[PDB]
Amino acid sequence: WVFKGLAIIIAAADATPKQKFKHSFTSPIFISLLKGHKEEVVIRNVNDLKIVLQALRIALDEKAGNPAKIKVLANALEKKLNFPGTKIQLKPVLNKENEVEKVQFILKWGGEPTHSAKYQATELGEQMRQDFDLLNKSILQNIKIFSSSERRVLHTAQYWTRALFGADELGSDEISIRKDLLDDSNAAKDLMDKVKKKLKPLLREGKEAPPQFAWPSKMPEPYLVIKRVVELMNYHKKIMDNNFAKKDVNSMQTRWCTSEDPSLFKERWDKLFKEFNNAEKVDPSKISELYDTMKYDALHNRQFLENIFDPGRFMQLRELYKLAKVLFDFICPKEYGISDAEKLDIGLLTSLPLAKQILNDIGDMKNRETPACVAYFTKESHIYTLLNIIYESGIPMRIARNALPELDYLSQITFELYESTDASGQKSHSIRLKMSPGCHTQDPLDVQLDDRHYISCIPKISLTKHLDMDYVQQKLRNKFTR
Ligand SMILES: O=P(O)(O)O[C@@H]1[C@@H](OP(=O)(O)O)[C@H](OP(=O)(O)OP(=O)(O)O)[C@@H](OP(=O)(O)O)[C@H](OP(=O)(O)OP(=O)(O)O)[C@@H]1OP(=O)(O)O
Ligand SMILES: NCCC[C@H](N)C(=O)O
Ligand SMILES: [Zn+2]
Repeated sequence: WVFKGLAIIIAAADATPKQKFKHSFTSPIFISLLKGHKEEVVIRNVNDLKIVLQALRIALDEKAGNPAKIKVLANALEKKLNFPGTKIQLKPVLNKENEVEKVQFILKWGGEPTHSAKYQATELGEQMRQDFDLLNKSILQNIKIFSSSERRVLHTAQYWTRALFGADELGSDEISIRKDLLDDSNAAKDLMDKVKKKLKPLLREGKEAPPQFAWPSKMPEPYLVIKRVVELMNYHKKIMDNNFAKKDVNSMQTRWCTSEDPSLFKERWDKLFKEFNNAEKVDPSKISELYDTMKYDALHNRQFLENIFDPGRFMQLRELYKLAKVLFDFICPKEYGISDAEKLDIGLLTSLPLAKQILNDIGDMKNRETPACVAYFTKESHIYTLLNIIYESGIPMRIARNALPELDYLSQITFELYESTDASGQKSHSIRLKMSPGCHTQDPLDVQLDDRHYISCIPKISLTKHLDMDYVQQKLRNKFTR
């Protein structure tokens, strides 16, 4: 076998925690924000956000909704609309006459690439440049690059491209944005809500029997884990307030940087403490937010994390990190489906266009005369969903899904093509699928980092051996029907 092509899907590099407030309103002033649209509307322009802020202040005075919940939205928008990455999503709910009866107001902020992202992307670009210059130098001449429109994703694509070609500047003709392929799609959101509601009793209610729900034996039931996290969160809230109120906070870390100062720290945790103070109220969506900030602070605000939660790897803190990782490893992946059928549909509804694109590119690479590579830089969601398509296709795998490592920043899915032009002109092809969990550490509270705050990438692990190409395409294309 000899290498012919590579189709590699790459997730975004290190980024700031993603946070969101979501509330639904039916009052006309909130419906008018859609401006007649009956599909999801995204607002990013800062001036449009200032207009919405004014609308929220009107809504508050008019009591066009829960005033307390409108206040938090308005105050959060006012503070964050001047920060890159802040956007508003308006999801209309249509009645039986295709009339908007309700709109979901989602305020999102964060998710920006950190200063560390460039190291992870550059590391990957240099390693792959090395790899290609040892397999076939001609591969560098046939690179095709796609990217999501999300800022953290394109940031990753740009530094990877610079490292791969060894270049400073870069033209817009080299990276092609494909929103249809690599951005999130609300196509599966109708079915992901069915899943989200099925998870709430598991985490809140004292006893709810799950069918086909992976969970480690050494851990108690999920609702107990939630109750202990709430206890740990309420515990750390009191420590943090006591330390802010009493001690000099500006001396709890010898060096502060952009996005790494105690005021932003308190803002993030104040939100999470509010959302993790009642086990019977915990939203499964907020487990990922809790774990994302915990990764961020242990990675970018390590010293302050120690000192502001010091009562006087702290044991109550290590316990909190360990329990949060369990919830993120066995609850968050199942927002993309609990049962195999759910993981399959949701996986298809989300990433079918990308999946077809990969197979077609793989199909083209067989027929080429020159070796090539196609890199897809994608939002986090497509990696989860695409792996589910791989397993639920019936393709023989080398490792089971439950055994797969936790997906982290810059995790990759790889489709390696090898051609068999031997046996006369008869040309056969084998495809081997590999993945990497990205830049991950299993001991975030114990690793010692320098000013780069940079986690190295984990080498790839093989999901399959060399499989007949025509076989691997049929098993995938058989599931595209439903
Ligand atoms: O208006 P919505 O229906 O679009 O959104 C509501 C819905 O959220 P979700 O569907 O998961 O997105 C409720 O979930 P759910 O399980 O009851 O599902 P259903 O209500 O049957 O649809 C949720 O109640 P819970 O999960 O805590 O029990 C409620 O939270 P909270 O603020 O405490 O308000 P109240 O519960 O005190 O009224 C939400 O109100 P918003 O603030 O407007 O978002
Ligand atoms: N129509 C459902 C898929 C469309 C996708 N949410 C998009 O706007 O790209
Ligand atoms: Zn940092």
